[PDB]
Amino acid sequence: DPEVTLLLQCPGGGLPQEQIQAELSPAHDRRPLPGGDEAITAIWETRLKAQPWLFDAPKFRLHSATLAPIGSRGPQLLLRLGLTSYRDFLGTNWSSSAAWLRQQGATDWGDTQAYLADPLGVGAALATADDFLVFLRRSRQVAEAPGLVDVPGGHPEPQDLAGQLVVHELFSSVLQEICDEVNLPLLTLSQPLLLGIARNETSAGRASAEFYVQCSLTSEQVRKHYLSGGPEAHESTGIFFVETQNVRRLPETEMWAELCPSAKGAIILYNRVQGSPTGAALGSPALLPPL
Ligand SMILES: CN1CCC(OC(=O)c2cccc(F)c2)CC1
Repeated sequence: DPEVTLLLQCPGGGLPQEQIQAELSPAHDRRPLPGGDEAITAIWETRLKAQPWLFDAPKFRLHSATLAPIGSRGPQLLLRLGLTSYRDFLGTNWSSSAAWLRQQGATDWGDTQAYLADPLGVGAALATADDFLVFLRRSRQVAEAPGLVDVPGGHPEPQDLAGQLVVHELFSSVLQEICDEVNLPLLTLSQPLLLGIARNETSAGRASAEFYVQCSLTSEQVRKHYLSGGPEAHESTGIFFVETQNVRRLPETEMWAELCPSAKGAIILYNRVQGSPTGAALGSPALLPPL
Protein backbone atom coordinates (compact mmCIF):
# COMPACT_ATOMS: atom_id res chain seq x y z
CA ASP A 1 0.00 0.00 0.00
CA PRO A 2 2.40 2.74 -1.22
CA GLU A 3 -0.20 5.55 -0.73
CA VAL A 4 -0.27 5.12 3.11
CA THR A 5 2.66 4.95 5.64
CA LEU A 6 2.25 4.57 9.47
CA LEU A 7 3.98 7.34 11.51
CA LEU A 8 2.71 6.01 14.91
CA GLN A 9 1.09 2.76 16.29
CA CYS A 10 -0.25 3.41 19.88
CA PRO A 11 0.24 0.87 22.70
CA GLY A 12 -2.27 -0.57 25.19
CA GLY A 13 -5.05 -0.91 22.56
CA GLY A 14 -4.97 2.91 22.04
CA LEU A 15 -4.36 6.05 24.18
CA PRO A 16 -7.01 8.11 26.03
CA GLN A 17 -6.90 11.97 26.13
CA GLU A 18 -5.30 12.07 29.65
CA GLN A 19 -2.16 10.13 28.45
CA ILE A 20 -1.25 12.63 25.61
CA GLN A 21 0.79 15.90 25.83
CA ALA A 22 0.96 18.51 23.00
CA GLU A 23 3.72 21.10 22.38
CA LEU A 24 2.23 23.89 20.16
CA SER A 25 5.20 26.05 19.02
CA PRO A 26 6.17 28.26 16.02
CA ALA A 27 9.36 26.06 15.87
CA HIS A 28 6.94 23.36 14.45
CA ASP A 29 5.67 25.62 11.56
CA ARG A 30 6.33 25.20 7.81
CA ARG A 31 9.59 26.93 6.64
CA PRO A 32 9.17 29.89 4.19
CA LEU A 33 9.46 28.60 0.53
CA PRO A 34 12.93 29.04 -1.09
CA GLY A 35 11.67 31.69 -3.62
CA GLY A 36 9.27 33.26 -1.05
CA ASP A 37 5.63 32.52 0.03
CA GLU A 38 4.52 34.73 -2.97
CA ALA A 39 4.04 31.41 -4.90
CA ILE A 40 1.29 30.44 -2.31
CA THR A 41 -0.36 33.91 -2.53
CA ALA A 42 -0.41 33.62 -6.41
CA ILE A 43 -2.17 30.13 -6.38
CA TRP A 44 -4.74 31.51 -3.80
CA GLU A 45 -5.50 34.68 -5.90
CA THR A 46 -6.09 32.50 -9.01
CA ARG A 47 -8.45 30.23 -6.99
CA LEU A 48 -10.51 33.11 -5.41
CA LYS A 49 -10.87 34.83 -8.83
CA ALA A 50 -12.65 31.58 -10.04
CA GLN A 51 -14.46 30.69 -6.73
CA PRO A 52 -14.84 33.97 -4.77
CA TRP A 53 -17.06 32.26 -2.07
CA LEU A 54 -13.99 30.23 -0.80
CA PHE A 55 -12.47 31.29 2.58
CA ASP A 56 -9.22 30.48 4.44
CA ALA A 57 -9.19 28.79 7.90
CA PRO A 58 -6.36 28.02 10.35
CA LYS A 59 -5.34 24.34 10.85
CA PHE A 60 -2.95 22.37 13.15
CA ARG A 61 0.39 21.31 11.50
CA LEU A 62 1.92 17.92 12.54
CA HIS A 63 5.73 18.25 12.98
CA SER A 64 6.34 14.90 14.82
CA ALA A 65 4.95 12.47 17.49
CA THR A 66 7.27 10.79 20.09
CA LEU A 67 6.04 7.72 22.09
CA ALA A 68 7.38 7.07 25.67
CA PRO A 69 9.20 3.75 26.46
CA ILE A 70 6.43 1.07 26.50
CA GLY A 71 5.09 0.04 29.93
CA SER A 72 6.07 3.46 31.48
CA ARG A 73 4.11 5.68 33.95
CA GLY A 74 3.14 9.29 33.13
CA PRO A 75 2.34 10.79 29.69
CA GLN A 76 2.73 8.18 26.91
CA LEU A 77 2.84 10.43 23.77
CA LEU A 78 4.21 13.93 22.89
CA LEU A 79 2.61 15.59 19.79
CA ARG A 80 4.76 18.43 18.36
CA LEU A 81 2.32 20.81 16.54
CA GLY A 82 2.55 24.14 14.70
CA LEU A 83 -0.05 26.21 12.85
CA THR A 84 -0.92 26.22 9.10
CA SER A 85 -3.98 27.08 6.91
CA TYR A 86 -6.25 25.83 4.09
CA ARG A 87 -4.50 28.49 1.86
CA ASP A 88 -0.98 27.12 2.68
CA PHE A 89 -2.29 23.54 2.02
CA LEU A 90 -3.57 24.52 -1.50
CA GLY A 91 -0.22 26.21 -2.38
CA THR A 92 2.02 23.29 -1.09
CA ASN A 93 0.63 19.68 -0.54
CA TRP A 94 -2.04 20.17 -3.32
CA SER A 95 0.38 22.00 -5.75
CA SER A 96 1.50 20.21 -8.98
CA SER A 97 5.11 20.91 -7.78
CA ALA A 98 4.61 19.22 -4.32
CA ALA A 99 7.32 16.55 -5.12
CA TRP A 100 9.86 19.35 -5.98
CA LEU A 101 9.11 21.01 -2.56
CA ARG A 102 9.78 17.60 -0.80
CA GLN A 103 13.18 17.24 -2.62
CA GLN A 104 14.20 20.87 -1.73
CA GLY A 105 13.22 20.24 1.93
CA ALA A 106 15.51 17.14 1.98
CA THR A 107 18.36 19.31 0.45
CA ASP A 108 17.93 22.46 2.62
CA TRP A 109 16.65 21.10 6.05
CA GLY A 110 17.17 17.27 5.93
CA ASP A 111 13.31 17.07 6.15
CA THR A 112 11.05 16.10 3.16
CA GLN A 113 8.11 17.98 4.89
CA ALA A 114 9.88 21.31 5.81
CA TYR A 115 8.21 23.29 2.90
CA LEU A 116 4.76 21.53 3.25
CA ALA A 117 1.65 22.85 5.13
CA ASP A 118 0.93 19.24 6.40
CA PRO A 119 -2.46 20.07 8.09
CA LEU A 120 -3.42 17.42 10.73
CA GLY A 121 -6.59 15.43 9.90
CA VAL A 122 -8.73 13.27 12.27
CA GLY A 123 -10.58 10.05 11.30
CA ALA A 124 -12.53 7.36 13.21
CA ALA A 125 -13.01 3.61 13.16
CA LEU A 126 -16.61 3.94 14.45
CA ALA A 127 -18.06 0.59 15.72
CA THR A 128 -21.83 -0.10 16.24
CA ALA A 129 -23.50 -2.04 19.15
CA ASP A 130 -23.94 -5.03 16.69
CA ASP A 131 -20.16 -5.06 15.77
CA PHE A 132 -19.95 -3.24 12.37
CA LEU A 133 -17.63 -0.40 11.28
CA VAL A 134 -19.22 2.67 9.54
CA PHE A 135 -18.21 3.77 5.94
CA LEU A 136 -19.29 6.85 3.87
CA ARG A 137 -19.32 7.26 0.04
CA ARG A 138 -17.71 10.50 -1.31
CA SER A 139 -19.57 12.55 -4.01
CA ARG A 140 -18.16 11.99 -7.57
CA GLN A 141 -18.04 15.87 -7.96
CA VAL A 142 -15.54 16.98 -5.20
CA ALA A 143 -11.81 17.75 -5.85
CA GLU A 144 -10.23 15.24 -3.38
CA ALA A 145 -10.66 11.45 -3.85
CA PRO A 146 -13.94 11.68 -5.84
CA GLY A 147 -16.34 8.73 -5.66
CA LEU A 148 -14.12 6.90 -3.09
CA VAL A 149 -15.06 5.34 0.30
CA ASP A 150 -14.16 7.32 3.47
CA VAL A 151 -14.61 6.99 7.28
CA PRO A 152 -16.01 9.86 9.45
CA GLY A 153 -13.57 12.74 10.12
CA GLY A 154 -12.28 16.18 9.07
CA HIS A 155 -9.47 18.78 9.62
CA PRO A 156 -9.92 20.58 13.00
CA GLU A 157 -9.48 24.38 13.49
CA PRO A 158 -7.57 26.04 16.39
CA GLN A 159 -9.89 27.78 19.03
CA ASP A 160 1.67 21.43 28.36
CA LEU A 161 -0.48 24.40 29.55
CA ALA A 162 -1.91 25.56 26.15
CA GLY A 163 -1.05 21.83 25.27
CA GLN A 164 -3.96 20.22 27.23
CA LEU A 165 -6.52 22.52 25.50
CA VAL A 166 -5.08 21.46 22.08
CA VAL A 167 -5.36 17.68 22.93
CA HIS A 168 -8.96 18.35 24.16
CA GLU A 169 -9.87 20.07 20.79
CA LEU A 170 -8.42 17.08 18.81
CA PHE A 171 -10.53 14.46 20.78
CA SER A 172 -13.65 16.78 20.81
CA SER A 173 -13.40 17.39 17.00
CA VAL A 174 -13.54 13.64 16.03
CA LEU A 175 -16.86 13.37 18.03
CA GLN A 176 -18.18 16.65 16.50
CA GLU A 177 -17.36 15.32 12.92
CA ILE A 178 -19.35 12.09 13.73
CA CYS A 179 -22.36 14.14 15.07
CA ASP A 180 -22.23 16.60 12.06
CA GLU A 181 -21.86 14.02 9.22
CA VAL A 182 -23.54 10.79 10.63
CA ASN A 183 -26.22 12.81 12.55
CA LEU A 184 -25.72 10.69 15.75
CA PRO A 185 -26.51 12.05 19.26
CA LEU A 186 -23.27 12.88 21.19
CA LEU A 187 -24.53 10.74 24.16
CA THR A 188 -24.46 7.51 22.04
CA LEU A 189 -20.61 7.90 21.55
CA SER A 190 -17.72 6.66 23.84
CA GLN A 191 -14.69 8.89 24.62
CA PRO A 192 -12.24 8.28 21.68
CA LEU A 193 -8.97 6.29 21.93
CA LEU A 194 -6.06 7.39 19.67
CA LEU A 195 -4.99 4.30 17.58
CA GLY A 196 -2.08 6.02 15.72
CA ILE A 197 -1.09 8.43 12.90
CA ALA A 198 -1.11 7.60 9.14
CA ARG A 199 0.41 9.61 6.24
CA ASN A 200 -1.26 10.09 2.76
CA GLU A 201 1.64 9.76 0.21
CA THR A 202 -0.82 10.81 -2.64
CA SER A 203 -1.12 14.21 -0.83
CA ALA A 204 2.70 14.75 -0.33
CA GLY A 205 2.74 13.05 3.11
CA ARG A 206 0.05 14.97 5.08
CA ALA A 207 -0.96 13.04 8.24
CA SER A 208 -4.22 12.06 10.00
CA ALA A 209 -4.72 11.03 13.66
CA GLU A 210 -6.91 7.85 13.58
CA PHE A 211 -9.24 7.12 16.58
CA TYR A 212 -11.51 4.25 17.79
CA VAL A 213 -15.05 5.29 18.90
CA GLN A 214 -17.85 2.94 20.10
CA CYS A 215 -21.56 3.75 19.50
CA SER A 216 -24.43 2.33 21.65
CA LEU A 217 -26.76 2.23 18.54
CA THR A 218 -27.02 -0.77 16.13
CA SER A 219 -26.13 -0.47 12.39
CA GLU A 220 -29.90 -0.21 11.57
CA GLN A 221 -30.34 2.69 14.12
CA VAL A 222 -27.14 4.53 12.83
CA ARG A 223 -28.49 4.24 9.18
CA LYS A 224 -31.90 5.72 10.28
CA HIS A 225 -30.17 8.73 11.97
CA TYR A 226 -27.86 9.38 8.91
CA LEU A 227 -30.82 9.19 6.38
CA SER A 228 -33.31 11.20 8.58
CA GLY A 229 -31.11 14.32 8.03
CA GLY A 230 -31.94 14.26 4.28
CA PRO A 231 -29.54 15.04 1.38
CA GLU A 232 -28.46 18.50 2.83
CA ALA A 233 -27.52 17.12 6.33
CA HIS A 234 -24.35 15.35 4.97
CA GLU A 235 -21.52 15.93 2.39
CA SER A 236 -21.29 12.12 1.67
CA THR A 237 -23.79 10.47 -0.81
CA GLY A 238 -24.37 7.21 1.15
CA ILE A 239 -23.59 5.12 4.31
CA PHE A 240 -22.76 1.38 4.65
CA PHE A 241 -21.46 -1.12 7.26
CA VAL A 242 -18.86 -3.99 7.32
CA GLU A 243 -18.84 -6.62 10.13
CA THR A 244 -15.69 -6.23 12.36
CA GLN A 245 -15.16 -9.97 11.55
CA ASN A 246 -14.67 -9.06 7.83
CA VAL A 247 -12.54 -5.84 8.41
CA ARG A 248 -9.63 -8.22 9.30
CA ARG A 249 -9.27 -9.24 5.55
CA LEU A 250 -10.51 -5.98 3.91
CA PRO A 251 -7.10 -5.36 2.17
CA GLU A 252 -7.75 -8.65 0.20
CA THR A 253 -11.22 -7.38 -1.06
CA GLU A 254 -12.34 -5.34 -4.14
CA MET A 255 -13.43 -2.65 -1.55
CA TRP A 256 -9.70 -1.88 -0.81
CA ALA A 257 -9.12 -0.18 -4.24
CA GLU A 258 -12.13 2.17 -3.55
CA LEU A 259 -10.88 3.39 -0.08
CA CYS A 260 -9.22 6.84 0.14
CA PRO A 261 -5.73 6.73 1.76
CA SER A 262 -6.82 8.22 5.15
CA ALA A 263 -9.63 5.60 5.45
CA LYS A 264 -7.01 2.87 4.58
CA GLY A 265 -4.94 4.35 7.49
CA ALA A 266 -7.92 4.04 9.93
CA ILE A 267 -8.54 0.37 8.93
CA ILE A 268 -4.80 -0.74 9.11
CA LEU A 269 -4.51 0.86 12.61
CA TYR A 270 -7.90 -0.69 13.79
CA ASN A 271 -6.62 -4.14 12.65
CA ARG A 272 -3.17 -3.79 14.39
CA VAL A 273 -4.25 -1.97 17.61
CA GLN A 274 -7.89 -3.11 18.39
CA GLY A 275 -7.73 -6.41 16.41
CA SER A 276 -4.59 -8.69 16.54
CA PRO A 277 -5.13 -10.15 20.07
CA THR A 278 -2.08 -10.97 22.32
CA GLY A 279 -3.69 -13.32 24.96
CA ALA A 280 -4.39 -17.14 25.05
CA ALA A 281 -8.25 -16.80 25.06
CA LEU A 282 -8.84 -14.40 22.03
CA GLY A 283 -5.73 -15.92 20.27
CA SER A 284 -7.24 -19.51 20.34
CA PRO A 285 -7.91 -20.97 16.78
CA ALA A 286 -11.79 -21.05 17.04
CA LEU A 287 -11.77 -17.26 17.94
CA LEU A 288 -8.77 -16.27 15.69
CA PRO A 289 -9.17 -18.46 12.58
CA PRO A 290 -5.85 -19.04 10.68
CA LEU A 291 -5.27 -17.27 7.28
C1 LIG B 1 -19.38 24.49 2.59
N1 LIG B 1 -19.19 25.44 1.46
C2 LIG B 1 -18.57 26.73 1.90
C3 LIG B 1 -17.12 26.53 2.29
C4 LIG B 1 -16.33 25.92 1.16
O1 LIG B 1 -15.01 25.57 1.66
C5 LIG B 1 -14.28 26.54 2.23
O2 LIG B 1 -14.10 27.63 1.74
C6 LIG B 1 -13.72 26.11 3.54
C7 LIG B 1 -14.47 25.34 4.42
C8 LIG B 1 -13.94 24.96 5.63
C9 LIG B 1 -12.67 25.35 5.99
C10 LIG B 1 -11.95 26.10 5.10
F1 LIG B 1 -10.69 26.49 5.44
C11 LIG B 1 -12.44 26.50 3.89
C12 LIG B 1 -16.96 24.64 0.67
C13 LIG B 1 -18.42 24.83 0.33
